[PDB]
Amino acid sequence: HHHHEFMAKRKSDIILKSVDDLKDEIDYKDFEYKEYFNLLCELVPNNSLEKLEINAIDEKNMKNEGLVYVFVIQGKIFKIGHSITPITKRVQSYNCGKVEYRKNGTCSTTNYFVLQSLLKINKIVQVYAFFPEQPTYTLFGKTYQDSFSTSKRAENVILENFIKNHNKKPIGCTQT
Amino acid sequence: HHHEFMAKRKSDIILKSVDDLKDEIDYKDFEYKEYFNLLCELVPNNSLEKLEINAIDEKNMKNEGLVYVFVIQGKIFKIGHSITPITKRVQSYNCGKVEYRKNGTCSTTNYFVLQSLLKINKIVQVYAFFPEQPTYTLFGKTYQDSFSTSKRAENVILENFIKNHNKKPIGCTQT
DNA sequence: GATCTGAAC
DNA sequence: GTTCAGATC
Ligand SMILES: [Cl-]
Ligand code: NA
Ligand code: NA
Repeated sequence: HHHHEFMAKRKSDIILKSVDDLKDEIDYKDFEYKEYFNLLCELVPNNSLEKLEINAIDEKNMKNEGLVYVFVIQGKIFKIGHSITPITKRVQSYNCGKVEYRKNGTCSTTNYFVLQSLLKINKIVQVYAFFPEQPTYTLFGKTYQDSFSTSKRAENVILENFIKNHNKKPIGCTQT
Repeated sequence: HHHEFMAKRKSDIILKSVDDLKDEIDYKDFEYKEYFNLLCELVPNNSLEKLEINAIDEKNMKNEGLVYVFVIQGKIFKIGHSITPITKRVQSYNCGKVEYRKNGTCSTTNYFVLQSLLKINKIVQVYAFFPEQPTYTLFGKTYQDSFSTSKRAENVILENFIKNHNKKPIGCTQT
C-alpha cells in the first residue's frame, strides 16, 4: 500500500493522509523543553470551509506576540514553529494554505502543506506555547520592547515616516 | 497601455522600464539617509535570470541585520529588511524566476522584484543601515544577533530536539 | 539551482 | 477570503 501515487517535486507536495502518518513522530511527553511550554489553544479542522478554527485556552495569552509553538496531534509532535504575531494571526496565515492559492502560487508552500495535512488528518490539534522575554532596544533615540527583530522594527519606523513625509510607499513595496 | 493582461494582484505587474519610476521619491529626499551608506550594487544578468552583486562597502558585506533601500537612477524603488547579510537577501530575490513563479515555490515579492529589475536593466544602488543589536537571554544563555527572540528560541529548541531525538518533526524542513 | 517559513491585508 | 515578505537548503 503506497503512501501516494504521484512523483512529488518537493516535500511540501506530499500532504499527510491520516494520523498513521505520525506514528514515528516524537511524543510531546518526551519533549525536553515541555516545562517551559504551556497549552495555549487548540486548532479545529473545518474541512467544508477549508480552514482551521481556534479554541482559545490560555485566554490571557491569546493576544500576546512573539512565541515558539508546538502542534501536537494525538500526543505526537507534528511541528515546532514561531511567530512574532499572536497565535491567531499565525493561524490566519496557515488558513492561506488553500488548494486554490497553492494553484495561484500565492500562499507559502509551508502553509499549504500544514493546512492540507491538518485538514486530511482531521484531528483537533493541541498548541503548546512559550513566550520568550523581549529585550529592550534603541532605534533613532527611541526605546522599544516587542517581538520584532531590530531590522524589521527599523524598516517599519522608516516606512511609516516615509509615508508621512511623501504620502506614498515606494513602488516596490506593498506591506508596511 | 502599460500591459495588456488583467492582473489578479499587484505582484503580477512587472515594471517595464526606468520610466515606471518617474513618480518615485528621490533618494536625496529620504529623511533617514544619514543613517544609510552605499553597501553594494546589483547588476542584472538577463541571460541567467539573476542579479549579480558588486561589493562596495566591503567591510559590511557579511554584516547581518539591515534595512536596505534599492535606488535606480536616484529614485527609491523599494525599502526592505533582512536578518541575513545582503548577499543572502539577494540570493532570495534570485528565487523570483519565471519557472519558480509557475511552480508556486517563490514568493510573489521575489518574482515581482527580480523580474522588474531584470526588465528595467539598470545597475541598482543598495544603501544599508545596520541597527545595533540588543543582548537577550534564553534558557540561561545570552545572545546578541539579528534574530527575533522567538526565531532564535525556535532555532535553539529545534537543534536540541534534533540532538535528543536525532530527527526533526515531520512538519518541519528548515532549521 | 530551487525550496521553505511566516507576515500582512 | 487572499496576497505580500523574506529565510533557507
Ligand atoms: Cl523619508
Ligand atoms: Na519556523
Ligand atoms: Na519588508
